[PDB]
Amino acid sequence: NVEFNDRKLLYEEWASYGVFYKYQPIDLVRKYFGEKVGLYFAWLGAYTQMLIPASIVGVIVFLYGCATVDENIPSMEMCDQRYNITMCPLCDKTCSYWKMSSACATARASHLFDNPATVFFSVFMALWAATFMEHWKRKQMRLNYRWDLTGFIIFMIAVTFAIVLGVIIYRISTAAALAMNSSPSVRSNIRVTVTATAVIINLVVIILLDEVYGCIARWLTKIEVPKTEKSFEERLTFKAFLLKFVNSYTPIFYVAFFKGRFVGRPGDYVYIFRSFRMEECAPGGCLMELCIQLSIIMLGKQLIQNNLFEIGIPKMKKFIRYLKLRRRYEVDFNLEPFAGLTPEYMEMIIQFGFVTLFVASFPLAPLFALLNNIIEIRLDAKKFVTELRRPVAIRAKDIGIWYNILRGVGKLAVIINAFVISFTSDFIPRLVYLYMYSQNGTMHGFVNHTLSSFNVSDFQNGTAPNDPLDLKYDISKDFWAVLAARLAFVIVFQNLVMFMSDFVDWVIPD
Amino acid sequence: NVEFNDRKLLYEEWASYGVFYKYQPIDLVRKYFGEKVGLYFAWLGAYTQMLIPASIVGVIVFLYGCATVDENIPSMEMCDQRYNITMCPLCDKTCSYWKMSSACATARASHLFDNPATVFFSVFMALWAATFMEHWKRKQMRLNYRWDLTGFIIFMIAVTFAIVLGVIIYRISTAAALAMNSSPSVRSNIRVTVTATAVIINLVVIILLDEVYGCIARWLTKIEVPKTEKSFEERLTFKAFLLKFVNSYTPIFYVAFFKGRFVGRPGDYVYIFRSFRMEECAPGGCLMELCIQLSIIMLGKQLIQNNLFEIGIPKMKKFIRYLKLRRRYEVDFNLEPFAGLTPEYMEMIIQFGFVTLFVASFPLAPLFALLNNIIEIRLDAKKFVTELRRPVAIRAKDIGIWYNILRGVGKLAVIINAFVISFTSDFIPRLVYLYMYSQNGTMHGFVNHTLSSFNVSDFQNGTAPNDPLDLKYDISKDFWAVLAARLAFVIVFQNLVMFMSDFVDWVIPD
Ligand SMILES: [Ca+2]
Ligand SMILES: [Ca+2]
Ligand SMILES: [Ca+2]
Ligand SMILES: [Ca+2]
Repeated sequence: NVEFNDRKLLYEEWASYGVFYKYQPIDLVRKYFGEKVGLYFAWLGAYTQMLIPASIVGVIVFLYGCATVDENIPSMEMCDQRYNITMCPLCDKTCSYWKMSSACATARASHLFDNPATVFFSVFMALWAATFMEHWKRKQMRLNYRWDLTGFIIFMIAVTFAIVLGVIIYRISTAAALAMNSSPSVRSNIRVTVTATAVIINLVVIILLDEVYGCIARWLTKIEVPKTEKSFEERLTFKAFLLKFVNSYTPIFYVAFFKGRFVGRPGDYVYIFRSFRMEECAPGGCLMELCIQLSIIMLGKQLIQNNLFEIGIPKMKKFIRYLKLRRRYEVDFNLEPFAGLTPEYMEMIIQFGFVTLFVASFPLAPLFALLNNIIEIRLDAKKFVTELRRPVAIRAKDIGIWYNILRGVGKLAVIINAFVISFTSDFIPRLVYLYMYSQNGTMHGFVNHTLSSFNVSDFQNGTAPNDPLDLKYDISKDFWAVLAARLAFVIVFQNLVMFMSDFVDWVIPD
Repeated sequence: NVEFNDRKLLYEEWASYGVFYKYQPIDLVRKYFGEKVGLYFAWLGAYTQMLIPASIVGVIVFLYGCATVDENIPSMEMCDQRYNITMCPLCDKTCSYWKMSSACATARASHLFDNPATVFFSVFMALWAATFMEHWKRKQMRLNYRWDLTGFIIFMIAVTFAIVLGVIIYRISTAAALAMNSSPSVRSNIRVTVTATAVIINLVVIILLDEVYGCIARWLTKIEVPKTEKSFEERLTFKAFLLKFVNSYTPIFYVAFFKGRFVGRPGDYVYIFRSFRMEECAPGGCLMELCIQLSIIMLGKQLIQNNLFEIGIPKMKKFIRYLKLRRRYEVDFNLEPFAGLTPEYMEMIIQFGFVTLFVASFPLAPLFALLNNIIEIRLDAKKFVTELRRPVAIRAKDIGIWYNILRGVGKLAVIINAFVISFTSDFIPRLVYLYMYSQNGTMHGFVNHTLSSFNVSDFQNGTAPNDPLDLKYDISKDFWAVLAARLAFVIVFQNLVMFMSDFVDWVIPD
């Protein structure tokens, strides 16, 4: 019914602004596009429906930490005046009050969720991800039943990856190049949109850099010469992912663990509380999650930015054919062949890496990924009727070639956030005990404000340099206190979660 | 050929003291006993052949640490005079020289292997175990090919386990009951055979306690009423193991981590170096591995002690029938039906738990398990011809019901020893750095003898109480130094090994 299959997909697949408002059609795609193309959406369909429960919990989190501080303002004023020492050696009557508590307005949306909301939420995602991956494993068996009733050389890349890990250099350059663009020496508007430049300065850059590799790995496999032609994508995707994986997440890891650390600068409290970009960004504090929130914020939303290119790039090629034009398959000769399925999943799993891996930075991470998918489903299936004049109807099944690859990213989901979730909200649940050991417990966690902050910082240059207090040398050893505690979490976390996650694919897959 | 099948198994299966001296027969059992009974031995066959390479490495270890100290005596005299302070506050002119270095003769076979030999060897076993489990996974496919060419309610147990974990109490009782038996207040002969009493006092006890559960879980499943009759053993074995698992390994965990720790006793160096069983076992030191070596030593060898009961218990029932006797299947009416396959594997996996789980205490652990198997194979198959007059010839395949269960124990193999391998040989590889930081490295690890030992002990009551030195309160914080390091190992270990082990079932199973 091409008068219908078009229009039924023309008309039951052009919601294109939000939901269809009716349902989600699957089986009919299985008749028109075959098995493979349809089995994409049936995955992309399940990927959305599972975000909803976890997405909503995000809004339940923001409402938590906000309303956990919106009503009795518990950790605002005590938190709005812990930074007000942060520039004391910097004041010295000269440049005294510039940004001492400037972190406060920036400290809120971080310092609002950490212990109860973030440290919780990751445990649901990892438990969720196993729920998801276990769910799809079975739901794939369902549609597998319907069709099953109706089925009648290597070291060269190792140098290439090390090439990619030099991309950290590339982020640093334009990060150093924020000065030549606007140079905002302010607190209200200069903090945000200063880094957001180099982000958008850079986050554009990876985009053009992305399809570079697609011509790279495509030929870089040809040196391998895979015997079975069908297994070419295996050596293709498996190469194509790892490239694009570390191509994308790498800046975040630089802004996740490495940026704050690795800070060697002598000179004590006389010499520390000023030496920071020549005192024009934040003499008080960094609050790296803000940089970590933001840079994911774009990447969560830049999946919409580049999204229009998915419709814009193909229609833009019409300018080429139309230009040659003035300067039933008859008209069908003037549209690109499909040749594009792995980019379809590939857009998703680079999205899936954000939902699960970096999930203790901001809990709303599922939510932005849910907004795109409603567009992502509606854009793509649009692109199959609107564009892609030649469906192959390959009519294979069994998406497992990705099922490991998506599942593997689930396997990373526990270590990474574990360090994220450990090294940012674990001064507090043990700093109850150094200071408030006598009669000050969980109702007295608002006591370590000036005490824990009386020193240089909280990080590696936070506890070591305390010698001129009383006399690095004789005092950097309380550093060993927490750095066991940070560690002690992970050995508690990944073991439980990897076991708790072991529940889900233990009774549910059967 | 019953005139041959008997005699061929009568004669090619009564080596019964050592090897057959010829070969190992498998396929013929597959003809006589069928598929199931034979597929046991084909497992038990592979379980031995894989111990040999790992067994030998054990002897290569003892030879290592011994000959690493047998020739230049490196860590004997320096180690024979670290304990010679251990009773200094205990001497005080009254009861001075009793057992100050008594640990020395006991310290040798422990303090001989630790850093290079033990910390190595576990990495091979875990890598070995995955090699084994990966090997059998494929070798099972081999014999699977031959036969495949020729195939033409729950919370109640949770209370029961908690009942079992009270068995730690049971070990403590007769452990307290060593005084009423001989009471050896000596160092040469009193140290060993004092604990060995309560071991043999207890290690007998679990034996009679074992088959108690077999009547327990057998009925305790009947309340479940499994629908499929064949899946009864599943709810049977899976219950039967976990009971017998924690029934056996539990004393070791008490003597592994919990015994040394949990020691709260105030009074400083004036009050510490004596208060130990009223000063009659070892005022110097514990060296818990000795207790840990010994109690495994019996259990490695008690698989031979109870072994003769496997032949002794059945023939002992002949005293009952013969007594009624004087006080071709004709004579066949007077022998017990088989009804015993799960105990067959069950003897093994309780053995396998010792090879892999507790493998950093003494590396020879595979070796004692290899001596039994040559007897275990020859005893059992003897028991099928000699006894068990009624073979069923069930003629199923596919041992996977245990393949998880044996593999699961492999999964525990990495955490447990990791703490064993961490909390016993990791003062040393970082105690190079507190004391010998200037010009004393790996060639100067013999410098921390008196220094690291100058304090109370090395354990939790080893570093905290140092206040009367200079002034628990002000000094228990170097405790945080190593206790990060102990932790830092595990988060390094189980991740690598679980990945390194991930290699083996990644190219080899295919
Ligand atoms: Ca996108
Ligand atoms: Ca797309
Ligand atoms: Ca035995
Ligand atoms: Ca036996």
